[PDB]
Amino acid sequence: AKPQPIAAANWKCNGTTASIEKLVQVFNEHTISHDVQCVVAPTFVHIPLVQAKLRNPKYVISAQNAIAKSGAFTGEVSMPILKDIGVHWVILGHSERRTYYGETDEIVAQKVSEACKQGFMVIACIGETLQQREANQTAKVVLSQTSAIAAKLTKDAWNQVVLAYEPVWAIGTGKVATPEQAQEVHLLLRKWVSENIGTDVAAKLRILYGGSVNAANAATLYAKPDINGFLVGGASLKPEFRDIIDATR
Repeated sequence: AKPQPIAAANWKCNGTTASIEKLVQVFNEHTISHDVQCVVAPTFVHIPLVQAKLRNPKYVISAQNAIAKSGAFTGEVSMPILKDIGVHWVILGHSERRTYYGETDEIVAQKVSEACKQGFMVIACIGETLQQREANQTAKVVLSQTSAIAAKLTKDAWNQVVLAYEPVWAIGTGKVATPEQAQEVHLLLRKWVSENIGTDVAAKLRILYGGSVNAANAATLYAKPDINGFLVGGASLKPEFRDIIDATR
């Protein structure tokens, strides 16, 4: 009944040629025997290296960010440029970009809309801060983030969308959400999608959890009915990513 799971490696701003070659070999030698979409998101400058070395058939390569259009945007990489180089997945609205790099709900929504129009699969990130959770604002926050994205999408565009719920207080902190905490948010997100977008859209939508996922906590998170896989930061730089993938069996 669950849709196809996703196991996504957000390498963030990390890697050398040598370390990437070693880790890609690890990923290649791990034979995956179930239906799962694996994703690796290296830094922009490492995309060609990963494209040349990654051969595991369960994997696609994703960018960690993009802007919508080419032009006079020194330092940025656009969606047409990624498409031309063969990258058709992108992570958008990651908490680090919302916090450090000026990505408001509306800016994220515009990027997601443009990526969908350009044929990308999009991992769109949402999630509340510790302060918002303590103020009992978790649902209002994640639904505001999601509805801002939804307002710029047609119903058919949702076939390209994957949501990643990452409580900000769980990102890199060693304080993973409990299975109950994660499931509660995934449930309310799917209910909103069901009632506002469509029951069919909601049944097919992948909602991933991220924030301190590791190989030992992944299977119990995946056992929850509304969790469809993981967006993985620190543990995706390590060979234990193999067991995180296999925790989606």
